[PDB]
Amino acid sequence: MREVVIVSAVRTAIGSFGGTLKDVSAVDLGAIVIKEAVKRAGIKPEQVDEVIFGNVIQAGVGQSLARQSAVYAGLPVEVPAFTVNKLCGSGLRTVSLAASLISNGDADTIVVGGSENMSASPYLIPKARFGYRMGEAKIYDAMLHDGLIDSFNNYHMGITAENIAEKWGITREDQDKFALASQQKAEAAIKAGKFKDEIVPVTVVVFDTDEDPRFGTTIETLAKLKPAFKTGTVTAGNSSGINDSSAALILMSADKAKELGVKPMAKYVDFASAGLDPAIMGYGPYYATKKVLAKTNLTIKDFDLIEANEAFAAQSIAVARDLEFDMSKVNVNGGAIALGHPVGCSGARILVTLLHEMQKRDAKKGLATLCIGGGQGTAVVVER
Amino acid sequence: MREVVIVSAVRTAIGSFGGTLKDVSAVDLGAIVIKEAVKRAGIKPEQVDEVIFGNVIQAGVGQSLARQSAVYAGLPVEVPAFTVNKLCGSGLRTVSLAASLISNGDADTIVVGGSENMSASPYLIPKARFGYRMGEAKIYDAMLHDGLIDSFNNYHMGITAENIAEKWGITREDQDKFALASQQKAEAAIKAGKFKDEIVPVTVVFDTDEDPRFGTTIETLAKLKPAFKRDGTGTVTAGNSSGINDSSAALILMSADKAKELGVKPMAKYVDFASAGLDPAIMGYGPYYATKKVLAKTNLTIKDFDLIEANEAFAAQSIAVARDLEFDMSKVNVNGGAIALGHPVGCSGARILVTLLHEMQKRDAKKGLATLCIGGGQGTAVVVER
Amino acid sequence: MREVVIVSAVRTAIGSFGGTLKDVSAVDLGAIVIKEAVKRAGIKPEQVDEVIFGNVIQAGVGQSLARQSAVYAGLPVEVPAFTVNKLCGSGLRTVSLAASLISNGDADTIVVGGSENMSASPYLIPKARFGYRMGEAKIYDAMLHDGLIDSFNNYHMGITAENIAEKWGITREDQDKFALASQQKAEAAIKAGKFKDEIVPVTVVFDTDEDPRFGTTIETLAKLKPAFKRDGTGTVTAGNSSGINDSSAALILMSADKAKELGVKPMAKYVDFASAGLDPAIMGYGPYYATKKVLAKTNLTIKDFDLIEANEAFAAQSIAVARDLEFDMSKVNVNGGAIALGHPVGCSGARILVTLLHEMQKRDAKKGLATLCIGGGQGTAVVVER
Amino acid sequence: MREVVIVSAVRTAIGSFGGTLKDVSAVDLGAIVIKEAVKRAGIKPEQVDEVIFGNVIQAGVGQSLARQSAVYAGLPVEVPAFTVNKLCGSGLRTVSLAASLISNGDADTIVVGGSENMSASPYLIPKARFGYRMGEAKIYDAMLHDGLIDSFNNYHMGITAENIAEKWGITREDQDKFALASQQKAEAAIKAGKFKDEIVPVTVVVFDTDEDPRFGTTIETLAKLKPAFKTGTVTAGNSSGINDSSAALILMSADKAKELGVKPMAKYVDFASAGLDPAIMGYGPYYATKKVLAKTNLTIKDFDLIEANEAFAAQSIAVARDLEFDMSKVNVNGGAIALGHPVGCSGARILVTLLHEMQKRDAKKGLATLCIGGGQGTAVVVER
Repeated sequence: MREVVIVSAVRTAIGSFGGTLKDVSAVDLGAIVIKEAVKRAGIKPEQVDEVIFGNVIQAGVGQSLARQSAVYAGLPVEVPAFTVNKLCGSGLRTVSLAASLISNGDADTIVVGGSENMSASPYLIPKARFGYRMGEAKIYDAMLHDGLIDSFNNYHMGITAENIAEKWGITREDQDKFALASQQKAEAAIKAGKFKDEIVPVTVVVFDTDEDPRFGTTIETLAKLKPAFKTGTVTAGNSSGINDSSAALILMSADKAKELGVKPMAKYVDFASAGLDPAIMGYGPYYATKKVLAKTNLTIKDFDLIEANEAFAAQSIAVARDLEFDMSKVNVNGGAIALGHPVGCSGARILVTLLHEMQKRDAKKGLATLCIGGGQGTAVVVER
Repeated sequence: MREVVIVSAVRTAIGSFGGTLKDVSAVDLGAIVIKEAVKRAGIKPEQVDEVIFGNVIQAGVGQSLARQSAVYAGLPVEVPAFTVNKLCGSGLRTVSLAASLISNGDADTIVVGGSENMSASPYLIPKARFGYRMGEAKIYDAMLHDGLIDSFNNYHMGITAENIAEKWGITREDQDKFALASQQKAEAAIKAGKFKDEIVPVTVVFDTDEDPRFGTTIETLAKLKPAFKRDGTGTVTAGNSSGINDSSAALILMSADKAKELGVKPMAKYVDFASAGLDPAIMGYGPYYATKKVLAKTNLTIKDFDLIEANEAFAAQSIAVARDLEFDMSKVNVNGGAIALGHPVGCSGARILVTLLHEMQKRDAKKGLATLCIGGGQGTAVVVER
Repeated sequence: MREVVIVSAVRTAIGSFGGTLKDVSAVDLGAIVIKEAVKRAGIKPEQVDEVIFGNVIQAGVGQSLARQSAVYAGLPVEVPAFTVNKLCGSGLRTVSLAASLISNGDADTIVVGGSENMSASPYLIPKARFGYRMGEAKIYDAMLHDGLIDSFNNYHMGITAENIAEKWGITREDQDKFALASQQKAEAAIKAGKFKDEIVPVTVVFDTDEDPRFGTTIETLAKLKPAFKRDGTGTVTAGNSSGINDSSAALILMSADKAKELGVKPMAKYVDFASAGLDPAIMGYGPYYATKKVLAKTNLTIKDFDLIEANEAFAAQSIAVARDLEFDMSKVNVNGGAIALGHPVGCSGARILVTLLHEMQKRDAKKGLATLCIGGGQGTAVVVER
Repeated sequence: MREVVIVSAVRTAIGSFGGTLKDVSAVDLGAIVIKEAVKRAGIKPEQVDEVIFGNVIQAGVGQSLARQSAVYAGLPVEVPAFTVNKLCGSGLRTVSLAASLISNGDADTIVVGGSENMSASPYLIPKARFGYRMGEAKIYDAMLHDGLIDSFNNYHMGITAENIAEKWGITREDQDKFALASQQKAEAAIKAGKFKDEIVPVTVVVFDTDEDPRFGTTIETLAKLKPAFKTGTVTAGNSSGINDSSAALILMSADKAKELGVKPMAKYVDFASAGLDPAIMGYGPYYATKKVLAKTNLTIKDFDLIEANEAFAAQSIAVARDLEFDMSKVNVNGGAIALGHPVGCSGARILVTLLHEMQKRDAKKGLATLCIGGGQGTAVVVER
């Protein structure tokens, strides 16, 4: 093995569904963050060995996004690239993969991250090729069909949250209280400038501020909302949204960062992925996190900051209780309920957020983890 | 770093465009080969640590194919999985990635491969969400738009074959002759039983590659019309291109340590890989750069390979590559290649490796190369050794 | 008021669903029959004063079919035209309308008829304009949505046939026996050359009705499964319903005065018409009301007709009608009906009239009735006389 | 022959494209005006003998609109109905047809008119049935494909106006001056309440006022606009719009109006239709009007009011010059440039407008005429 470091990390502000980044392609969002990450690391484009990038709703983006974003970022055509799809886990799995390839000597410098434009995703017509012959037929929303709908059970991932709420005893009030605190933390962090260092502006009008948060959210406001997916408890107010954004990081061997005089943001320690019953996919962080702790001989007390993606309050609460998070150190600047869940990006997005806040607080150790549609979880530990 | 071995390798026969596997989903084809791969390895399902699988035209297959296929194959829900898209390279990149992960200690046993159902791929309506407002618009073929059309130049990958025929001076006749040999070798290989070991039956009982055109003659090929250009300048035809096809393939890589512990007799040792980028406009030449690079990593030359699988996307790109890497053509695609057999994009990279390993065993061959060009301007390669 | 005569009558043979005319547009089929109708009348094109033509599934045919067909048929651009949509009734309503116009002095010579290409009809995307925003949606078959599904009940017109089989107590066996006779008579009529005079060839050389199922037996019909209900309650099948079909038909009506002036020998005199509405849920019974009404206008009874064409949309509705109007069945659909020949919706009403006039001439018959049921809950009828 | 009278006439306000009537089906608009026309004539529903109704973009309205609108209007199911498609001429051709049927003794009472919702029209996928096999394909806008595009020449009807502008020497300035006067007349008529008697409200918010007119239009505003269809001169400012609306009238034999004590609004005199070269379809009113004058032994001087549909300024100007209209008596309350052109309705719409203004002015004779896509024109003369 060899030591791996993270040398730069950047993200766009997160667009709302049908919002300010609705007409900026996933490809273009990826290009902006790849270019900017290279700039921030102070290396040459030619120094990148590979690009590994998340993208989940691939329908209609054209050939393999990673390759497109790399070239339009201005990396040489000589740089090879591939696209990862681990659903919600995509952006964060690019990180661990890269660290493994560098550790094993297969590369020195890899650009990682993820891009998703859920707004711009198309509809699908399954039998346009050989025809329907007779009778009405269904067109599908690619973002749901290839993303947010569990393919095994053919229900929304919202139902997986209700399953967890039921099975873990998580009340509507608890869910809404969790949501409120995400909105509160997010509004305070935005106005306090916490995200200024990590965000690259996009000109569409200069878009530089996360727009999904609902400032002034109250417990009463949340309480009014109707369950969105079914007896229900999971609403659009206590669930992440549908969003458009990208994020990029650069991993390097400690060897090559030294040679080039590149100052690392943090050390990559390790990762873990786990599968579990699709019907409770939201609990996957439990298994992932446990595994990475057994690999690293660590404990939850050893983390100064935790980014745990907030797909749904119900799943986040279940995770937090069973890993026994200290919630003072979780998602300190807000989480996905407020900020958004651009599926193929989020995993990298939360790592970008973690790293910059780790710097501001001079934290030692850090955990990023999130649930994955179809029944998975993945986690990464960093240290400074 | 640790040694990595290949313990099993299996594929479906390759369906034609709108042919016998047109209604078996990419997901189901993947399950079949993942299932059989595990069975052939003599391993329990719970032994698998991860599934890394290729799938290029992902429109309408549902959530990430790798996880769906792994679960429908009977692998425990505890096994994590993800889907790789390096276009035509996908299936072979799953192999090199898994090797790096096992070598780095991040796993002991990984299922890899790829599945593509090009026939079942949908059309797309880009502005159905917020509306077209007024006037005509276009719906797109997912297989072309997300696969076989170069997204930088917005022309078909067949034009890249044309760009290469122009710059390397590869005539229509040279292309047709390469295509005839590919058809001849596939016919003899099929009739000689060469594919019987590696193919797993699919009851729709489909067990024979159906895209080959038995009795192909040079005159046959000369009658066909340029498929991508017309206007006089064309040389690439349906007869000297790979087809559009539906198939899956799977392999199991394992640390040498874990193999020995379990008493699994490996098929072969994984040696190394390389990937390279180049000008998208001549993407077909990617094997050259990828092969030169893996050769340098392994300290081998082309003479060292008993058997070579170089994927036949287009005769025009395969000829440029063979010339510039100075292949001994008697050792290349000995059982026929994609012109004859087909090019199920996300599967092919794994497919050619299963074909290579089986021929290597038949021949007691010592060293093997699998390489292929990649839409967008890339190439990847893997060396194996027995 | 003035006398109106029919001077020419012609149809294409009837194409099957996805059959030989599937790629000849409704517009082109209309041009063919309008062309030949004029030629058969021995009239110059410039003699035509108006074209009134039927077309039901208008989605994607372009601007108003009547005008397109009239111009492509070589009629002067000066000839005005419009398209009638009374669903299944359309082609026959063009006839009665033109008669009223000529009788009222608003024209001397009118081309009438209908054209339907059901095979070539498109699908619809209702919210493509302003967008679906989120989630699954439906695309609709134009032929069902704008034709064969009752828009008030949103069930298929086949259910209306089921409603009638229930209320009139018409068994599956009665339906199958009516269907067998229709298949028998069409086979004999075709082989006897009965359709040779009225049919105009279309080179795609299509000149023979292709929907009939020669050698139909009662056992054949009994094997088929209910097409519209299932759940046990079904009796209406593909074998005892009309099909989905593609064809055109045209006729030329003229004042008796203008006919004599020009020396045009008429085929027949137009007598009168009636149209009626009823409960959409039993739309198939519309002929009863329409026929009772035209009988009252003309002071005739059913016994007075030598020949009857009652369109066979569904055996179930045709049996109810025949019973309640007390038809002499030996005089009905003597050359077979729509179960055998097909139901190209916007054409059929004209089609059955061309078939009637030709048989009337063969038989030197004196009086004739053409009637058919209409989706939405209507019926229309026309009496003619030689 | 027998005398025919018009006993009632009514229309909805005309919706803008994507405007207030975008989600009120053509069927429903037809039902509102049929019901209201019956009410205004003071007859029973059972007294209607037949419904003949215009509808041009039929794609996706379901089975034959005339029949649907009749039943949902509350006319007995016993009433027979059929739908006419003479493109732009549809609504007015229903009138003449009906008068012929009544004159000939085939009916006593016919409801006529037209309904078009252009907004709600769908897109078309030609080969969904037997499939596209491979490669991109086109979806079509039904309103253009089955309506506003000349099927012979495969160009917009806008090009037919440019053809006329070129061939008749009609300048951009002349076109824009014509447009301005339509807007001016329309704004004045609306604010003056001229349309209050003829409009039936629709609750969607009570919609009762034509919304397409652009109040405050200036010659300078028009002059700024860019040609819309090609050297060009025809803009969206000097062309009718795309619109949603319905209109209904009731024709009766003089015999039956007498029997029932129904007070007629006017006498139907006669009509004419004409075909001409599709490429100059806008000039069809010339031929139509000439023919109806030869039938009625009348002259343009004999009309106290003229409604000449304003498809395009260029065609309207050409028509007006060659028939030598006195433009003081044409479209006195504004025309389609301001008000809109709901294709299947317009022909009936202009007759509704004509009749009510004929009443207000106590005019004796009246002409309604309009051009028809695909190369036609149609005209009707009424008298009080």
